[PDB]
Amino acid sequence: LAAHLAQAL
Repeated sequence: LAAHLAQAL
């Protein structure tokens, strides 16, 4: 999940 959010940055 973290990567699916972190992609914003």
